[PDB]
Amino acid sequence: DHVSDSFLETNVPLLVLIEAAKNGNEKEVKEYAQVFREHANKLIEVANLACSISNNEEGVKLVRMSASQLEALCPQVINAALALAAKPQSKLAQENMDLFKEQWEKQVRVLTDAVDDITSIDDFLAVSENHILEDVNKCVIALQEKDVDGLDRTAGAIRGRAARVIHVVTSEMDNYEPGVYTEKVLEATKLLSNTVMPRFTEQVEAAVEALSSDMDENEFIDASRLVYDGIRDIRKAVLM
Repeated sequence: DHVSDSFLETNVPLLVLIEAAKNGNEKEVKEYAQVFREHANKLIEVANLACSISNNEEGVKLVRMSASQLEALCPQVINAALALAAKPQSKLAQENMDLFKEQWEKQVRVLTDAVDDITSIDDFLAVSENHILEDVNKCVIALQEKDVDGLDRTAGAIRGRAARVIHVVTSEMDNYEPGVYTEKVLEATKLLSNTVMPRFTEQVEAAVEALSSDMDENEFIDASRLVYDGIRDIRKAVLM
């Protein structure tokens, strides 16, 4: 491997590219467009290596796709810049730039987390901690905005990732010689699957119950935060 999120996640070349084009600096635009591209290719090559050594079928598919969409978008982004550099004034040109910027940053993020999910268990558990806590914050928020859809989909994304964590780690422990280490990891996963997730789902269904009908907000927040704690406990246990 030998790569950091720092390299994978950066949109710096993009941002800087957009800055040039923003002020008709045709010179640097062609300079930055080249760094952008070079960065994207390396990102795609790194992603390619991650796959070869990986056994995860679905995990690789995700990386492949995410990597493809980056190839397709790249040219579109550079060109969209040249369209702005030539007409920094063109309101149309500006909009396209940002829209492309969003599309690009979302895929770069998808790619980072995807590559990380197949790099190693700690990486996978680290990504799992971020998505979970972020999904938890969204849930809490969706609940407060009585956004049943948000709550429902977000709580679903949480259950899916936690179930994925539970399977990947329990499965992982199967490769080790049973001991204090492994038993402590399994204790932590069973805590999540047998006690914490159920109560969480219990909270969600009830929240989606009231809302779509004629509750304790702090209860939900506690139940949800607990899902994050069980994930962190699993990760820590696995780091022993």
